[PDB]
Amino acid sequence: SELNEKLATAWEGFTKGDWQNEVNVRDFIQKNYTPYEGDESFLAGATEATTTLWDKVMEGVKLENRTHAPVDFDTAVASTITSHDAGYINKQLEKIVGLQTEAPLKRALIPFGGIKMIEGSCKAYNRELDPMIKKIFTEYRKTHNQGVFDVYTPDILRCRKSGVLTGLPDAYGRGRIIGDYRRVALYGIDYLMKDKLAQFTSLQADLENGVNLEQTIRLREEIAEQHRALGQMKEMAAKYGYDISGPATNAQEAIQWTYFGYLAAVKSQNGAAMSFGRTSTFLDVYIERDLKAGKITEQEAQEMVDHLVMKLRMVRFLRTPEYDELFSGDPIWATESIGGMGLDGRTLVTKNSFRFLNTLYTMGPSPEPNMTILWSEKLPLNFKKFAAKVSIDTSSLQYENDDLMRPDFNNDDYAIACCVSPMIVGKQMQFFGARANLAKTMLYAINGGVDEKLKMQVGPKSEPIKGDVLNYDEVMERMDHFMDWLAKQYITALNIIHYMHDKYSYEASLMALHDRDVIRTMACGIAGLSVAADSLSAIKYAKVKPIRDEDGLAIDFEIEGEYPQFGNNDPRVDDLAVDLVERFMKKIQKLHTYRDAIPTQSVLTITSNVVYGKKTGNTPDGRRAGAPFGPGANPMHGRDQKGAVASLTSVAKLPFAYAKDGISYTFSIVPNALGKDDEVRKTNLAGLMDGYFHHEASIEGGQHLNVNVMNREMLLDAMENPEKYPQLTIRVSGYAVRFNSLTKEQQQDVITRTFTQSM
Amino acid sequence: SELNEKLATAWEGFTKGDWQNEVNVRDFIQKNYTPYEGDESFLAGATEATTTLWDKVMEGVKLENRTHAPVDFDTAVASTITSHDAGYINKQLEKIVGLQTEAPLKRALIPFGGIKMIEGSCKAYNRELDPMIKKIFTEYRKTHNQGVFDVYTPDILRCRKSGVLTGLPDAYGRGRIIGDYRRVALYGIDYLMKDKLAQFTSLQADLENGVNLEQTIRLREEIAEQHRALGQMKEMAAKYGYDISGPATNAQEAIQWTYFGYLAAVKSQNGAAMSFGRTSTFLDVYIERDLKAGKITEQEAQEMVDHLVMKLRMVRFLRTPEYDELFSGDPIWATESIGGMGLDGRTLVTKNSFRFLNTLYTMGPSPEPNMTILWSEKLPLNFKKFAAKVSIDTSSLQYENDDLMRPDFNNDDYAIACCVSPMIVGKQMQFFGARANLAKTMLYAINGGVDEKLKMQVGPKSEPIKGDVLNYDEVMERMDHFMDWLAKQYITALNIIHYMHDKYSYEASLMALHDRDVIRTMACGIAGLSVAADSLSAIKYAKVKPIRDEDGLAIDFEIEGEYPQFGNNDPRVDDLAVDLVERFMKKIQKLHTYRDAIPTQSVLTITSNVVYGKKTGNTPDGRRAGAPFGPGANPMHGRDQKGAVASLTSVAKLPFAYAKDGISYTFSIVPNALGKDDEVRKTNLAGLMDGYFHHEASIEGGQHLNVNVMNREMLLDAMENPEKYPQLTIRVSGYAVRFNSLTKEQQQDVITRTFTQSM
Ligand SMILES: CC(C)(COP(=O)(O)OP(=O)(O)OC[C@H]1O[C@@H](n2cnc3c(N)ncnc32)[C@H](O)[C@@H]1OP(=O)(O)O)[C@@H](O)C(=O)NCCC(=O)NCCS
Ligand SMILES: CC(C)(COP(=O)(O)OP(=O)(O)OC[C@H]1O[C@@H](n2cnc3c(N)ncnc32)[C@H](O)[C@@H]1OP(=O)(O)O)[C@@H](O)C(=O)NCCC(=O)NCCS
Ligand SMILES: OC[C@H](O)[C@@H](O)CO
Ligand SMILES: OC[C@H](O)[C@@H](O)CO
Ligand SMILES: OC[C@H](O)[C@@H](O)CO
Ligand SMILES: OC[C@H](O)[C@@H](O)CO
Ligand SMILES: [Mg+2]
Ligand SMILES: [Mg+2]
Ligand code: NA
Ligand code: NA
Ligand code: NA
Ligand code: NA
Ligand code: NA
Ligand code: NA
Ligand code: NA
Ligand code: NA
Ligand code: NA
Ligand code: NA
Ligand code: NA
Ligand code: NA
Ligand code: NA
Ligand code: NA
Repeated sequence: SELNEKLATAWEGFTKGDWQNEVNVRDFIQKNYTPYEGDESFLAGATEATTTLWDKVMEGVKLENRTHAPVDFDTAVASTITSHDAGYINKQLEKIVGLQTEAPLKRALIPFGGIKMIEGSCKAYNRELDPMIKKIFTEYRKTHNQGVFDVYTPDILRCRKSGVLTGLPDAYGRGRIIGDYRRVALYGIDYLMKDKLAQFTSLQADLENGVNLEQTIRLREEIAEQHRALGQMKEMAAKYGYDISGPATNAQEAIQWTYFGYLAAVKSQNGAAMSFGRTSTFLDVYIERDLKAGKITEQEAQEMVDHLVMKLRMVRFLRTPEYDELFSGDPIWATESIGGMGLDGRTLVTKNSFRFLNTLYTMGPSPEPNMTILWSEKLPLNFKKFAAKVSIDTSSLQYENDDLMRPDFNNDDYAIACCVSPMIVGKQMQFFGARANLAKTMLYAINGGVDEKLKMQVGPKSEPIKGDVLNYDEVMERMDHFMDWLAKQYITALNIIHYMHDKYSYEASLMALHDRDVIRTMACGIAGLSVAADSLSAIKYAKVKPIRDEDGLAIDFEIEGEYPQFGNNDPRVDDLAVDLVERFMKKIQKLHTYRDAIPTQSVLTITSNVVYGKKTGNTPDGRRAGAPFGPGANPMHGRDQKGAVASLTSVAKLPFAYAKDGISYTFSIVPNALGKDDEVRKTNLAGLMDGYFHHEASIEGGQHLNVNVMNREMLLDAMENPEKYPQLTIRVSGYAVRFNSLTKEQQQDVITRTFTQSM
Repeated sequence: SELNEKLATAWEGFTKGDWQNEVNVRDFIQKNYTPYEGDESFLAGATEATTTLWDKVMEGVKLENRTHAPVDFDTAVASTITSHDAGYINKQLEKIVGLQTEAPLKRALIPFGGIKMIEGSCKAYNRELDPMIKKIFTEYRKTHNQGVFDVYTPDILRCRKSGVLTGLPDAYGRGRIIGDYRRVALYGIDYLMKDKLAQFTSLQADLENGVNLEQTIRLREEIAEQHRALGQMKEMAAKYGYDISGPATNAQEAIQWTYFGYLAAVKSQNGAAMSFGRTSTFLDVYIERDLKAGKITEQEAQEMVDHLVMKLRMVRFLRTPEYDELFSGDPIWATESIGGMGLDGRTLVTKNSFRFLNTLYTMGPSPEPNMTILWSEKLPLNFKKFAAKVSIDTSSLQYENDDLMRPDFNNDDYAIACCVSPMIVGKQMQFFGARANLAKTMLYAINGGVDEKLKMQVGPKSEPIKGDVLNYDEVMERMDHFMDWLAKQYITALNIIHYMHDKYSYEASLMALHDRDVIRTMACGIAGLSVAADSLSAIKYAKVKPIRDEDGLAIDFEIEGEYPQFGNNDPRVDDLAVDLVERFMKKIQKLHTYRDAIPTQSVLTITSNVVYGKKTGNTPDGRRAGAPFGPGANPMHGRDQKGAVASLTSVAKLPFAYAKDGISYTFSIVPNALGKDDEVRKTNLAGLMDGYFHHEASIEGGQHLNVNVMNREMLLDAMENPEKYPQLTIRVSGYAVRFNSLTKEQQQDVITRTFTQSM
């Protein structure tokens, strides 16, 4: 109720409002950002410092890719916000500083999540774990991983082993949390700590009055931990020579302060996805002020952005080989949401929207940060074309439907976590649930719950379907039965996981940058959607004959006649896919969840398409045992054969209404199919996306689109001569990877996917 | 469903029943023990080994008493069930083995409960804490103490500071848990582990079905921890050369196995009271079998009992000087419940009941174990007289009302935790709550919530009582108001404490020896009952004039006229005390509690009578500022002046019905007042207790009685010449202490208490 000297100086010239009296970043942005409708002509190139710095770091990246292992990692230090000393690439050149450990790309040990995983990584990468670390996290501090395995059921373990429910967050950080790092820059740490003490105190009455007693005690302790984490953030920044007690006073500080908030997160937690948020336009407010004051030049502004983004290209976590199979390409998902439109109709695109995209030119293509364009048919044409140009040149961007999500939330300050999962910044988070194998679940329906590979009873004992010809109605009725069972086992596993993650690895530093009460969804994913839909289609429109072994188990199938396949705008099969999405959503919706997190669904797989595919036998659609499923909501490899419009249309039909956690689609088109020359390609790509994302009362539109503009021949050359493509980046599931960071098996998945040859 | 070879051999000759098919220790006792109605004539004396062993240990005890500090303690090892190597007094002589650390009386560090307390002890006793221990329990493993202080309210902190609610379990183990250690001997560890896996599995349906989701996950993890603790118990015993996977096969093993169960508890938890249970009669089953088989002699049987009891005299915990003021005399409360009657009318007194009492002769008087006689008017006269004789000779026993408690529980296998708090063994526990200052609460009523010493607003702001003469009705109405406030702050503090103790120091090894579902009570204690009652009496029957300072604060009082004081069988004041007990019980009964633990109350103080007394100013009864309150439910020092029958009658009036956690009374009578000679004293003491404990439909009877038979002159001699009384033991609050273990201030409290001079 009285802004001190620190706030005064930092906020000079800013338009006043609620944001000055309470934590309200959206209000600050709305009252202060400058919409930009111009083009990319104002952009500056890289400075010598930026190039010197990145070229050096790329040598570490090349090492990671050729060895498929970390450059280095700790074996005796438990990482915390303050554990490591300041680390640099070259202190004399960096404009934005901060590394997870004391050296670039050196990975930390984050033991609160589990000790067995660390032991696994040490063994896999030939390093010796310090016995003290093992002792502490086995006998003194229990871990998330052990808490989960102490409470799991034999049933869940069988599902994990058989490949029907595998890769859940029981052995790595859950992630899917985006603290509002912008708060550090806007308010400074002290202001945020005072606000947290007020939130803590606001719970005293309920505590004393016995209102939701356990929930109140839990939340009060969580807020105390958040407050403590904020204090540690100041100590961390001080190691780098910065005092962040007060708000950032200029562009360099706003960028640095925001990054420090994120740095505390990645020093303390190892969530699968550690997304950055929606920061580019927020940061433009500070950049614009300094530019107009003549304090910095445009090239200096681009340099600060380059150094921040460079640090986001350097986030690393020690993972096991098992994790590497589920989440390939050394992903981080430092996702940044760019542009979009405000509820008031103004565009939220700023010059900084262009500066972030420009990092793909100043420092070349890179898979991280995961730059995500919030697309609207109303975006400035200049921006639509520049983003299209950047996709054509680098294949490093993804696009999501702002015309769909902004109205769904009635909010213009939501960001994307990981790949396609939206959340209002600082007010919402997801309880990550990885994804379930829907394709194997169908086989279980046909085989009475017996696994086709292990020949073990995994699902409930049921009568296997008899006959020489499968009947759609019968198969679907049994499938519906096993989806009920799948939903219950899935939610039960997630209930245990998130109870334990809250208990043993509560993300204090990230939650410290959220409101007191955060909305939580229980995000359930489904893998193999197109395999399941196409399998039902073959059964329904063709004659599928089961090939059984001496036990009556259907281990293969023979199909007589053609059948419609997902991705060709044929309602006969597309309707089946839509139905599966709706059906599973309704089943998880009926189950009780931990902390009453609202169940949501995503059609997303990351590399579980390969992992589940390896553990799944021959399916009714004709897919061979061991073969990968499509990534996310994609049609199966090479089955979408009618062109871009047709496949984009099939995918857009999937209902975001029943998959609020997101629907991932990876679209790859050859340059000449997209257009005859550069200008036409930009226009055509922007046009294709406007059509795909088109939204009106009666048309939902697609939700997400990864865009690769490349010739398959070029990838083949890269597979043979990796040294020639050190920064080659490709979109693969709702995020990007450097092509060279993948294993050969994962590259084979990618190269055999659909390369669209026509509109 | 099929007893293996191990059970067969161990249970040969035992009468069969449910106990062989499920964990049911009571059933085993009922079907196998031998009631003993004879006298003490069969008792054997100490062996040379016993005397050699105890004489050596007493040198360590003398050292503890003269230095008022530990003989030694760990500074770099975090204690767990398996952390320490085997330790001995003299391995060649011990028949029952096991020590907490590697050396007799060396105290451990049990950090899960809090690190600041350990730092405090290191500083107080001039030892240096290993920096690694401090680091681990500050940054990696959060402690119970820090969890509590992170969630406390400013109000609770003010109450702690002012002395109205101080000494609660926020800085030491809560205790008040008695695992059924007899289970280890009866079933062996493997059987108990299989039973725990079955309990764990029985919760799967509720987990999957979303029934009380969080409670189910919590309990499943607790059972997993219990199972793990049982496994560790086997490793611990193996360090001593014993395989306890199977049930005990003879008397020595039954005693050893039972003790190992208890040893795991005191190696892993530092609860204020770590009581032993109700084991003497259970152990007699094994002793009797070996005696009849000619396997052991009576002297060998007494020797095994002596060595077990000797180990119970050696339990130690590292405490802070602050703890020492609240719980004086280096207490452990290794309470053992002896005798009693069964629901079927048979006495549960056995020859072993006599052997346990005999340890006070074989190894002399000792404050631990805290031997507690479950008294019944129907006990064999031979036992009544021997117990009376033991009290006359050693003042080391306490007595509790079996005719009251057995029918209340409708159970004959309940034990006493700490001093006077009953629980059905293996089925019930208490959430310890220490005690509240009822006397200071009365001053707050008179002073508008302002503390009479700190001159700070602690209670809610209220109008201080005006006038030159206090009026009972007005004072009582305000007091009732502040008791409401006291109850709410008290229960709120305990709710936080037990939520945090369950989270950060769950007593796995003790809970592993309980049924799946344990009944929990929230035990609230009240200190200063007689001060409050006498204050109301003075106000009601005399003329009490407040002496106020320049602020209107009543800092002293002048009383004109006599008034009845508690402890003289005068209903005018005794009724006031009864009312206060009922009144507070009804107020705590209305509040929500953590885990729905049933609120109960005890009139018990331990040394809080001295601590609260030091922090309480002059009271209306005439007590001077800083003076100690009476211990437990005792009349104030020297106010009970009408003889034993009169004071015993006043105390017996206090309603156990509203104080189910117990009512403590410390009775000290001079030898010649008790009787002219030994035989008459025994008869008279037994007679006094029969009268005090007399129970019928319309008469509840007293609940507890500490009995000291000594001349005050002897204590004065001991205060001057401590070297002359190395084993002198005295009952002081519901437990005993070696007189020399007390500080001078605590000795002054004891010596100025009432020494009854007549019947
Ligand atoms: C440090 C804290 C306890 C307040 O300290 P304070 O102003 O010095 O409080 P008090 O004056 O009441 O003293 C605390 C007492 O508890 C004792 N104590 C025991 N364990 C303790 C612990 N873990 N932390 C702090 N004090 C502790 C102190 O030594 C002191 O004893 P004393 O009165 O004999 O000297 C602070 O954690 C607090 O206010 N906690 C309440 C909950 C809270 O604010 N949580 C953070 C919300 S964002
Ligand atoms: C050890 C335990 C997991 C079962 O082990 P198991 O019979 O070998 O189980 P599975 O065959 O399903 O294998 C467990 C899998 O989880 C992995 N794992 C990851 N973290 C683990 C952890 N903390 N503990 C055990 N396994 C772990 C194992 O490496 C293995 O992976 P894999 O299939 O690729 O080899 C046991 O803790 C258990 O049954 N837990 C369920 C709950 C329970 O019984 N609690 C105790 C009740 S008293
Ligand atoms: O630890 C690095 C991973 O093993 C590699 O797959 C990253 O591309
Ligand atoms: O060894 C028992 C501990 O509680 C372990 O389970 C966690 O540290
Ligand atoms: O640590 C020992 C205690 O300080 C002493 O009071 C015991 O009598
Ligand atoms: O170890 C417990 C601490 O509070 C930790 O969570 C932050 O430093
Ligand atoms: Mg295993
Ligand atoms: Mg303090
Ligand atoms: Na390079
Ligand atoms: Na940290
Ligand atoms: Na809770
Ligand atoms: Na942490
Ligand atoms: Na729901
Ligand atoms: Na749609
Ligand atoms: Na088009
Ligand atoms: Na001695
Ligand atoms: Na232990
Ligand atoms: Na719970
Ligand atoms: Na423990
Ligand atoms: Na109640
Ligand atoms: Na009574
Ligand atoms: Na008598």
